Amino acid sequence: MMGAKMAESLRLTCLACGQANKVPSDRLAAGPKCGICGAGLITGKVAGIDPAILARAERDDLPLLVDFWAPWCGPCRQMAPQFQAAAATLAGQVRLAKIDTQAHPAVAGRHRIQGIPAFILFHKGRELARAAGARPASELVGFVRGKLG
Amino acid sequence: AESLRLTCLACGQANKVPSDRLAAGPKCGICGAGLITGKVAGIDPAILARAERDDLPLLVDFWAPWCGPCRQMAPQFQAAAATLAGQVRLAKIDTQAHPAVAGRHRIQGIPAFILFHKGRELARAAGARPASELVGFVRGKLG
Ligand SMILES: [Zn+2]
Ligand SMILES: [Zn+2]
Ligand SMILES: [Zn+2]
Repeated sequence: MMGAKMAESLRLTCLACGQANKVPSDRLAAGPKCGICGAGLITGKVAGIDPAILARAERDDLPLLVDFWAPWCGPCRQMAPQFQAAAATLAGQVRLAKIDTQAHPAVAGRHRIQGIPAFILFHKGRELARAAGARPASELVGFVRGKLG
Repeated sequence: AESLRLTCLACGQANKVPSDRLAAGPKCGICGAGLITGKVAGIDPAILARAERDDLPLLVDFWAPWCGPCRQMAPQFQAAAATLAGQVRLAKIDTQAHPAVAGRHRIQGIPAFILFHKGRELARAAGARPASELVGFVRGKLG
C-alpha cells in the first residue's frame, strides 16, 4: 500500500500524430514531447493540422486557438506571420494551429466558418469564442486572454 | 471523505487514494496507469484476486470472445464504465484465455457480472443487457 500519484496534468493532443498525451501542469515550460512520435507538445509555434487532429485537439485541457485560412485569400496570407507572433507570445498558455479550408473542404461546414481568416478558441471540447478578419498579433492575444479570463 | 485502497488494474500494486479526489485522475505510483479511468480494463486472475478486496466497488464482466452475446455486450459494458466512472470500476476477464477463473467464481452462463466491494460479493447477474439496465442494477445494489 503506497500513495497514488495525485499531480494534476493536462490532456494534450499531439498535433503531429494525434496521440492523447498527459502533461504535468508544472511542466508546461519544460518542452514536453509526444510519447509516440517525439514531436514537441508545447512549442510556441503554429502547426498546420488536418481535420482528424483538429477534432481530437478541440477536446484538450490546454486552450487551442485555430486559424481557419486558405492560401488564395490575401488577408489570410498576410495574417500568417501575425498568427506566428501571437503563438510565441501565448506559448504555454494557448496552443496555436492552422487548417487550410481549401485543402480540407469539410471543416468549414463543421465549424460554420464564414469570413476568413477565422480564429476559433477551443477548450475541453467547447468553443469559447471566435473572431474573423486579419488583425495585429497583439490584438488577437488580447482577445484570447480576455476570453480565458 | 476517507482514503481508499485501489488495486492498480495494470500492475497489481495497492494504491491509496483520497475518496474526495477520485475525479483527479490519480495514477499508480508504481507503473503509472490511471486508477480511475472510466474505461474497461481486461485483467488477469492475479490482478482480479487483489482487486476484489478494494475500497471502491469493482464490477467484473466474465466473458469469452466465442460467445455472441458477450461480443454484443462489450460496447454496452464500455458505456456502463463511462457512466459509472468514479463510483464503480469496471474490468473484464476472458474465461477462455483464463480457463479456471469461471469455475473459481461459480460462473455458469456468460456474460456474467459480479459486483465486489472490500472482499465481499455484493451482487451477481448473468446474461447480456443494455448499459442503462446494468448501471441501474449496480446503483441499486450500492444503496
Ligand atoms: Zn505525436
Ligand atoms: Zn500500476
Ligand atoms: Zn474472486
